[PDB]
Amino acid sequence: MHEIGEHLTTNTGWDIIKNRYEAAQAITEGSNFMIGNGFMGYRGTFAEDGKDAYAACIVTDTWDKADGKWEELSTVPNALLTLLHVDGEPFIMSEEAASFERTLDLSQGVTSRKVSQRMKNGATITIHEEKFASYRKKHAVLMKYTVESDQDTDAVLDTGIDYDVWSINGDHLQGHHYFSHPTGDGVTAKTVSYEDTVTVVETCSLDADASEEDYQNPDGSGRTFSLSLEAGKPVTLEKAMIIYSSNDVDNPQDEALLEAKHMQSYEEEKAANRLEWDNLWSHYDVTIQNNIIDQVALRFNIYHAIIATPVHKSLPIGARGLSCQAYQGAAFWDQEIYNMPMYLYSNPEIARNILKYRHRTLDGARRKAKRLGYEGAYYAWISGKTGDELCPDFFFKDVLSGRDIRNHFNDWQIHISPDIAYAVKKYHQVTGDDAFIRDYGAEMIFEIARFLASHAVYKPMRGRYEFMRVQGPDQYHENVDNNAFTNHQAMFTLQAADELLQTLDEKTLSAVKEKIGLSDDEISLWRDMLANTYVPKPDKHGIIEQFDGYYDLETIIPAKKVTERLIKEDEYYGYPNGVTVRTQCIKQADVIQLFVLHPHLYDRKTVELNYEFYEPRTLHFSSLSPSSYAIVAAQIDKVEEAYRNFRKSVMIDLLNTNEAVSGGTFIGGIHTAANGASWQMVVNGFGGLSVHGDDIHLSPRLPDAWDGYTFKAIVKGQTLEVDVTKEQITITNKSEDRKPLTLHIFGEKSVLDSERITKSR
Amino acid sequence: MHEIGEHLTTNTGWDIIKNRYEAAQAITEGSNFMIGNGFMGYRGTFAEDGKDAYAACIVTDTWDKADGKWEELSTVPNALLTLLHVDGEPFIMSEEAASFERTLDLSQGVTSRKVSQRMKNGATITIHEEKFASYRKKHAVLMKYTVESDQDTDAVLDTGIDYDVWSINGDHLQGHHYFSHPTGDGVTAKTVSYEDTVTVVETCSLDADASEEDYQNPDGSGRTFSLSLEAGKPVTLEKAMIIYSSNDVDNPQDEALLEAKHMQSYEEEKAANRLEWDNLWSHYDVTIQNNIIDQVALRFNIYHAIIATPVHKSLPIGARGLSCQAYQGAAFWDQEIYNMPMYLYSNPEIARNILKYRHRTLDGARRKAKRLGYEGAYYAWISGKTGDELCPDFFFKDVLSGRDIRNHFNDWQIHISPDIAYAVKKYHQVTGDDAFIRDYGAEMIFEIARFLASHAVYKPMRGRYEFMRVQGPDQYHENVDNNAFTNHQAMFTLQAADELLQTLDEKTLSAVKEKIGLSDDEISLWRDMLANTYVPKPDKHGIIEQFDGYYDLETIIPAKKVTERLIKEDEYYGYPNGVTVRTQCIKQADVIQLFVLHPHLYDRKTVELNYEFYEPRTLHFSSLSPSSYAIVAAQIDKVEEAYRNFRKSVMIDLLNTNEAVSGGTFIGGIHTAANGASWQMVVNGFGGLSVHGDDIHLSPRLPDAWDGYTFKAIVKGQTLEVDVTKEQITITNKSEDRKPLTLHIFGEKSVLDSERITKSRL
Ligand SMILES: OC[C@H]1CNC[C@@H](O)[C@@H]1O
Ligand SMILES: [Ca+2]
Ligand SMILES: [Ca+2]
Repeated sequence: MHEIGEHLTTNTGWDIIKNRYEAAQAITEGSNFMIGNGFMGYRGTFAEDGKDAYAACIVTDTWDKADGKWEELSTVPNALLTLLHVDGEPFIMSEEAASFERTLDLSQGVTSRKVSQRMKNGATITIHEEKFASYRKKHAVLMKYTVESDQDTDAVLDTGIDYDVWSINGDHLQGHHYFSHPTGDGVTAKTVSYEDTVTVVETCSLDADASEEDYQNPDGSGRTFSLSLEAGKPVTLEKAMIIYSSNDVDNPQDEALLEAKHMQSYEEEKAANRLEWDNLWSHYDVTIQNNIIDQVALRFNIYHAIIATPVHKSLPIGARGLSCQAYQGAAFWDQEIYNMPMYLYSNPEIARNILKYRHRTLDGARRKAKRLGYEGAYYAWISGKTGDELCPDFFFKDVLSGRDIRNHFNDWQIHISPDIAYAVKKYHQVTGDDAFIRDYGAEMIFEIARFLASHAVYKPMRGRYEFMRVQGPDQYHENVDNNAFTNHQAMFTLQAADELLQTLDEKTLSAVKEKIGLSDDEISLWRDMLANTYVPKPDKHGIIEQFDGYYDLETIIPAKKVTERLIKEDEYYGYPNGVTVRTQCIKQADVIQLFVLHPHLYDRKTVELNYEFYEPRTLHFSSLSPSSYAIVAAQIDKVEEAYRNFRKSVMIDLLNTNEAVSGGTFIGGIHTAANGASWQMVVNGFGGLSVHGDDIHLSPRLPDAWDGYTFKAIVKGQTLEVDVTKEQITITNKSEDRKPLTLHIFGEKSVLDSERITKSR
Repeated sequence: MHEIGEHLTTNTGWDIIKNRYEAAQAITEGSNFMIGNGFMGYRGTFAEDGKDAYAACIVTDTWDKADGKWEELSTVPNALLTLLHVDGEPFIMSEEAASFERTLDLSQGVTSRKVSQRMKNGATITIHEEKFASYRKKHAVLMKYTVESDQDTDAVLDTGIDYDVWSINGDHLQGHHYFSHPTGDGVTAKTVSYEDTVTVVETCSLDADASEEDYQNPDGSGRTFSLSLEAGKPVTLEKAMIIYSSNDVDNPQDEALLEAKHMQSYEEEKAANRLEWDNLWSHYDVTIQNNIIDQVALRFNIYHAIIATPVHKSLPIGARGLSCQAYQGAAFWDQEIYNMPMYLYSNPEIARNILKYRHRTLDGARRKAKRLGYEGAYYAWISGKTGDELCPDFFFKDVLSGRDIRNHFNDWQIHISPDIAYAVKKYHQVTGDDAFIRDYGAEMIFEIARFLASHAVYKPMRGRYEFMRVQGPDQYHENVDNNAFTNHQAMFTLQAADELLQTLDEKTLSAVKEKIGLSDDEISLWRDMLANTYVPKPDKHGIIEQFDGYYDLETIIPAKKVTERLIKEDEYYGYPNGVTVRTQCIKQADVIQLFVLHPHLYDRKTVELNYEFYEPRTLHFSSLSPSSYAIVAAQIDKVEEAYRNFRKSVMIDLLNTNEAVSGGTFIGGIHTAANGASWQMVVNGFGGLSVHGDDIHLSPRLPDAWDGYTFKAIVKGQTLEVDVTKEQITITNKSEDRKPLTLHIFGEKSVLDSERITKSRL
């Protein structure tokens, strides 16, 4: 079957196809149809596109703060620009093109166009274009471009490097220096802020006879190939674009030239990329039985998560990946809570490396905490190269007055720290990797524990500790006390810290305590807090108050009615005076997020009552929200409702359902957290996969829209394949060598000794 | 020496005279020339004026919250409305009238108008009118209205009760019930929120022969008096307006009738009122020698504070007094900090009664604290009858969008509470009234310390207590930590509590400890706070940081430059996103306010450096501001600057230098804190009067604009008269039973003991 939406289809469940051109959606399409490989993102634009169509190659570890405010990745010269003129007429996409198809091939990250258009001289031109960012050679993105006419004609093919590229917050590169080489052009420039060196090398190759002349100017370089096309005789241009910076290698210019020198042909490079992708999908593919739309959407999200994940160096997964510069190519809490689970269970070394990135940027967290008068590690809200805070104090404008507003993402949204500590401990429970904990995880958890202890306030008349003046996952509400989510996360951290102290061997403990100056007095403080911290809990109707006083704010159900108070659509809705501030309308899961992370902590009736309470109060105006509600709905017998949220989360980018711009800030691009959560929705949500103590849990649910699903999950080195249909679950232990496991299925103990177990439901 | 400013003069230094009618200044003229007596305020309007001219009579203890949001005093039917017609033509002030003067006579709280205008039929009519609110008979305001023609002519005088009165936040009275009685009309109504009964009675007397005809409509009642005026023969109308509510007496309609019955003529009632005023002025007058402008401004200010102060019942001094409904007829911190000092030193029973008001409303402070998750006494920001918070969460609007903004005046501005414990202790030190402390004060101070201990946070890794997320006297900065003023006030309270714990008799201490459930755990928390609370102190430059991180906000000097960033003039300047928020611009005294309250705490050089640092960062956009800078400047050798601030301060109402309106809320009216502060600038400021333990201090300074000043202050029961001239200070003990006193003068020496000493001021 094939109809996904708009004018979008899939033929194989591995491909997304868009069969009408619409200039207005350029941007959503450049994001949705992009390619990349963790090193770069190349937007899915056409060969003749420049800044006006939002062409961009975003490159990791090119951070730059040219405008004095926003530190973000650089967009680099585009070595693939290719314009076609036919008898002096430019070939420009018409919404009435005789014939247009665009395809993203998820199985191998190859993005393509096939288009035919009648020119003014009467010739019909067909262009076949395809591009991929090599997963084998991370520094290379490659193009094959084929033009054919149905009529003998004069044409000009103009190809080169465009320096005049889209950059959201200023040009990041200056002092461009042209150079040539045996197969094409080069340019080397330096970054504006830190004067890092960036080189882009173009290779060029044309399989037809032509009059070629070069040109160089301040805006780009390239060459013009003058041809007569013969009717029905195709001409093919192959290109490679290669990027290196001094943050990658000592000599980027030469290393880029050396890369060019050893480049194979397009087809050979594509073959090797495909091998890489075969291996990627054998780790990550999740099958949904008999629902090809949902199968492709899931794969579209997973693919985006993959190409956004750096694996070549210790780098963050950006909250908009490498799709554009939005969100600064930087790690948010999204990285651990939304993007890490798929890796954790499917390829744990990547999860381990996510956390090693956080160990490596601990000094940045230490500087932020110190600068704000705390101790320990207060991780950055927005974390780039070093872990120093990239989130400005002034993220948004009040679009009514034109004045900056001050939001506290960067200094009151403290849960980022114990979120990380939570992820360390999960990584440990899932994998059994004690070494990670000894060499890295204990130091992190101890420093995060120390931070919590320096933030908390002790209230002597109440005899308890509290967490005042924070911002929780529901972004809209700032300056709240005892956010339930935050207090729970803080307690989890302290409990983990105490376990480690009582559980590590004395030589590890001594080395760690010594490294960070951990004293007996700090440890007593922690254990006093363990026993005496206020933690919001279910009240008499079973409801956990989201923060102190939340119950006193205006009830608005359905939440969305609050939009009637807006004066401009692009207002920021939250602090300090947005329409939601004095209301119980929340942006996204908050109390519900707590159950996603601690699914065994509250009984199912409590979860259910909180879901019923909070969901109608929830705007879902963050891409992170629907997946979190889906995961919880699935496990409290709200399976169809979970499915509808699944649908909302998986289509966020494909069907273009969010806003691009808010409070004068651009917030669009590919939704990486959602991309990552697509997997969790199937595996932890419907499947109900969790690891509690050394207990493994499954509670498979199934929406009516699907006949089944099947996924892989690795626990403690054992690879389990879980197959779920309407009447049964089967768990099979692949694993070169099996150890036995005890599983809890719908709460009942069952031993997976042997290879396989089947149970009804 | 005539000229104050606008078109304002004084003739004797006891009167304010305005000689141009200015319709556009209605709000200001009506406040400035009001009358009152602490039970009501009656705005300085003309007898023909109504709602459109902002006529109003504001009556204490008639609180009402008709709009669901603002609990304010009622304006009540106006029993003085009087329109004149002359051969059918109504008499209406024209800005261009043959001649006009209005006069407020401060010696006896009598406001008046004289006006002539030529009418269409060629007659020139002159109206002399005058009113006072009786200080002998607090429920009565009286009018004498005289009319004369230079030409025989028919006329009609229409007088009665206007129901259709100015109210800021909706109609507060309903169910108006018309009645008649021998000497005129009556109307009884009920209040909307609490259904208290309010009656107004009108008495009326005309000394000419006239044909009289009553009317009653749903907007009011009255009578026309048809007359035939003779050239040069005046006709006089006398009225009394009498008001009682069910909050004053069980039977207000009967009690109003009874007062009507025993009302003497206007002249008799005026003589009795003059007598009370003789007595008031002999308690409060402060002389300024050879500067009649400053002399009259001073008196204008003290007159306003006196009439704003209820002395008939345990009620608050409002922050706009009874001049209009603005600020709710209610006690702010202004009451203790700005209005009490004159009473403390001139008539301490009023100072005692102010504190008894705070004691009486302890339960409201206890409800507020409990409502917000605290313990003890969190006194209301805006306090009315019971002590419950009357300040809304949404006080102001963002005028750029029309939406409400939330300001935390009501639940982060915590200093109100230690301000009151401050005031209890100062009252104790000045009077020696140990009984007050035993029966009222100790309980208050204890509850306020218990509040502060529930507010404080302990920071275990810093090993100290802090006061987080407050708002200081500088209203513009909200959500600040460790406001200096606040933490110093909190320490002062904890210290007064610990002194009581250590010095009251066992019996009194047990009764108080038991009444409030004061445990020993609480008491060691207080002592632990005293040794371990963070208190911002002078830094290496001598500067005390206003609140944590204040030094990191934008420097703008002079502060007023910030106003260039305004999009509208009437935007609220402060929190959440006003022009001052991220700047060091402050609304009023804050660190400087601390020196005002604790003038012996830090040395002179520290005070000086803080003055120089903070003054140019200060907008002075609060009427509280200049008096506090005056008082400090005076005493660190900035006497002429002190005197400029004195001038800004005493002219605030007279010269109408402030706004009326800000962020969609009406904040105009008479500036009662400034009124009170006028006294302190002279006495505490130039005079340097303070009490430090058992030490009486004086440091008299003299600005160039004055040849001298003279004032009285009472300290530990002894009435001292202090005369200041260029070269000497004369102190005479005017007590009926003299007892000897120490006295430091410029930090030295003297034991008074004897009727009169003269020291060199050199
Ligand atoms: O006048 C009463 C209040 C007005 N706002 C600033 C406060 O300092 C003051 O008490
Ligand atoms: Ca819903
Ligand atoms: Ca100044």
